[PDB]
Amino acid sequence: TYMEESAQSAVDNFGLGFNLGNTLDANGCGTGKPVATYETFWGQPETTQDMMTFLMQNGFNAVRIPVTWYEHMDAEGNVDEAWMMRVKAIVEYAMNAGLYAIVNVHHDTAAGSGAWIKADTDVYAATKEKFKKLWTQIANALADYDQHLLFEGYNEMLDGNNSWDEPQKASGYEALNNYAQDFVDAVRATGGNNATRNLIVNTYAAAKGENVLNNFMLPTDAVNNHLIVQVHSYDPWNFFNTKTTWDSECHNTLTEIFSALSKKFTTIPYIIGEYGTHGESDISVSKSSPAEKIKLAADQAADMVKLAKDHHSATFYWMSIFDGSDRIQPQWSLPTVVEAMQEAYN
Ligand SMILES: [Cl-]
Ligand SMILES: [Cl-]
Repeated sequence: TYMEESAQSAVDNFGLGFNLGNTLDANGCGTGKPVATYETFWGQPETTQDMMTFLMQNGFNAVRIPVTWYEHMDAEGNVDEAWMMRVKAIVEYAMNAGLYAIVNVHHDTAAGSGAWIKADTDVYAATKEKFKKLWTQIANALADYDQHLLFEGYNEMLDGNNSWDEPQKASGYEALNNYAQDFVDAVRATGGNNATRNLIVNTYAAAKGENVLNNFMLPTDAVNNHLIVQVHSYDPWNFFNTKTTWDSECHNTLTEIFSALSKKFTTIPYIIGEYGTHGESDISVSKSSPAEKIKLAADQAADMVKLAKDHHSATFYWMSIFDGSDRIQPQWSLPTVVEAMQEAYN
């Protein structure tokens, strides 16, 4: 049964969150392949119920399910039924486990080949109807899930030149703000639970610099208290490769981020939809990293979780804690990092 709740209530209920990354977001094998070929294309195992149950039973209350859609769409924007059903099945895994879950539109944005949703006004005009048709299908397919399911309009939207800090042309912000409005409109128009479902809109690049925040326009919504803003944080950039310990500079970098976000977003909750050690060339921690580097990961994660809790926000770990073959056991890949998070939250 759907029991409507405010966006802040949702965020406060997320607790510790996890990104099922490089899974349904994996892409590049082309169109018309078996569903499993996409899901395993970047080396992750096919997702199972036991994985979601493992998350809930081990101190997590929310999962973000990145999904990349373009190779599953025909020329008319119709989503292959088999793909939609697999997205539906993984959502249902999360629902059953009791988790909150977020479904998004992922590598349809940003710097990968095939990205088609861009902070560019020509691109917006050419793709807006396809974007609204995509969201209509997603909203209709996922309409009957309860308030534990949220939709996220788009991941890391960049301009045509893949600029990571801010768009080169200020007009790029118009495109982003218009897509955000279209996402909300398309979802709300389907009615039912989607009339009041909590929805998440992201900033340019999921960044949080001064210009990016100043030029973000929250969509107008016919109902109140049902929008969340999302940013990502791997700050200080490349620390995993340049820092020995999660030090004062690192900590001050994060406190300043939360202070900036709380100051900006006074009428809506925000979330840290991704964070982790991923830096230059996506180099990141693994369970074969030196003990000291694993401690660095643990310390970043403890800080992030506590600061987010203090700021009435919530966070989702990008991948590293529950990865590859460890998912099928299931077991943590990085239990010392998870332990640092659980004890920071508690
Ligand atoms: Cl590619
Ligand atoms: Cl990334």
